[PDB]
Amino acid sequence: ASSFVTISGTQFNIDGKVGYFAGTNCYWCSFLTNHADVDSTFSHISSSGLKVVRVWGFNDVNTQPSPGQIWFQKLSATGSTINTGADGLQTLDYVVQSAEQHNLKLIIPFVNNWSDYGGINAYVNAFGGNATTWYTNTAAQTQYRKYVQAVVSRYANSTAIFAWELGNEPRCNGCSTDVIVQWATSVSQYVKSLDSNHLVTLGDEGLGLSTGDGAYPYTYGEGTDFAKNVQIKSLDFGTFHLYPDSWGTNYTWGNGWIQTHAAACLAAGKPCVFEEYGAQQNPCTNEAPWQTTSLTTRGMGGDMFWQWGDTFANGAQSNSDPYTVWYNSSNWQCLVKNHVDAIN
Ligand SMILES: *[C@@H]1O[C@H](CO)[C@@H](O)[C@H](O)[C@H]1NC(C)=O
Ligand SMILES: *[C@@H]1O[C@H](CO)[C@@H](O)[C@H](O)[C@H]1NC(C)=O
Ligand SMILES: *[C@@H]1O[C@H](CO)[C@@H](O)[C@H](O)[C@H]1NC(C)=O
Ligand SMILES: *[C@@H]1O[C@H](CO)[C@@H](O)[C@H](O)[C@H]1NC(C)=O
Repeated sequence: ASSFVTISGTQFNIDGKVGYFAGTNCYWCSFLTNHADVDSTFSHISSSGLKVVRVWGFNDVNTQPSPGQIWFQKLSATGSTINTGADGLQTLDYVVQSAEQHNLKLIIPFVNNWSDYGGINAYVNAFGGNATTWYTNTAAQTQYRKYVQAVVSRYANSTAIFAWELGNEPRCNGCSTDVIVQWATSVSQYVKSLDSNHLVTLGDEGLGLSTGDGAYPYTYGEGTDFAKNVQIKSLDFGTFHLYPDSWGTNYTWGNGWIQTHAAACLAAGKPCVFEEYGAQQNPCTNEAPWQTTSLTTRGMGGDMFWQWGDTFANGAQSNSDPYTVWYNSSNWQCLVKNHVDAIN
C-alpha cells in the first residue's frame, strides 16, 4: 500500500505496516543536479531495507551563487527570493519524485541551526539581531514562514513525506527554554494549517532532560527542554541526536541517552525517532549497541544513522564526513544490513 505516514499507538504506520523502522540521513541528496545520482542512491537505500531518508529542505544564501550552483532561497533586507527554478526547488522536487518511485519516505527540515547551507546565520545577515533573537525577529520569521509555505505547498499531498521538521538541531544558546517552546508551538501550528496529512517534528538534538546523569547534553544551556518540547500538541513525535565525540562523553553513555529520551517520549504518549547518531572511532563496535538499545526500548519508533555515503555512475563520490557509512562497505554490512536483518 501507499498512503500517508501516520502514528498508530506508539509506533509509526508506513504504507499500512505498523512497526519499527530503520532509515538514514542524506542531507546532500537534495543538492544532486544529476537525476540519475538521486535514483541510484535511492535504489541502494531502498534495496538495503531502509524506509526513511532525512534530506535538507533548505539552501539559504545572502548572495546569488555562481550560475548553475544550487540555491533555494536568497535572504536579503531589501526583498528575498525563493528559487523555484531548475537550480532551485526543482532539485528537491525530483528527490520527492524519486522517493515516491522508490517507496521511500522523507524527513525534511526547513532551516539549519548551523551556518552550513546558510542557516539562521544567513537570516541574521539579512535581518539583523543575532542567533538567539532569530526566533523572535519579525522580519526573519516572516521570511522563514514564507519559505515554509513555499516548500510545504509543493508536497502537501504527496505520500512520500514522513514528516515536516521545524529545523535541523535548533538551539538558543543560553536562552530561557520558553523561547523555543513558544516558537515551536507557533510554527508547528502554522505547518498544520498548511497540511493536515503529515506529521510534524522539531528536529532538535534532545538536549535538556533531567533524568540523565548531569553531563552537559542533559543540562539546559542550549535553550531546549526535551520534555516540554515533546508535549507540544502540534508536534507528533520527538527527535534526538547523539554525538559523544563532539559532546565530551564516551560512547557507551549513548545507551542511557536513548533510554531516557525514549521514556520521555512515551511519557508524552508519542514515539521518539533516534534521528542522528555517529561515532568517529570504530563505528561498528561503538554504534551497534546503540542500534540494539533503540530497537529494544519501548517508546522508540525508529533510528536513522548519520550518514549515508554513495558514489555515482561517473565515478564521483558523494559529499562525506568522518561519520559517513559508504554503501556496500564493511560498515554498511555492520550498521545497515545487519541492523535491518535484526528488525525483520
Ligand atoms: C544577542 O542579542 C541579545 C539582545 O541584544 C543579547 O541580549 C545577547 O547577549 C546577544 N548574544 C550574544 C552572544 O551576543
Ligand atoms: C490535499 O490535502 C489537504 C489536506 O492537507 C486536503 O484538504 C485536500 O483536499 C487535498 N487535495 C486533494 C486534491 O485531494
Ligand atoms: C563511560 O561513562 C560512564 C559514565 O557516564 C561510566 O560509568 C563507564 O564506566 C564508562 N565506560 C567506558 C567504556 O568508558
Ligand atoms: C554492491 O555489492 C554487490 C556485491 O555484493 C555488487 O553486486 C553490486 O555491484 C554492488 N553495487 C555497487 C553500487 O557497487
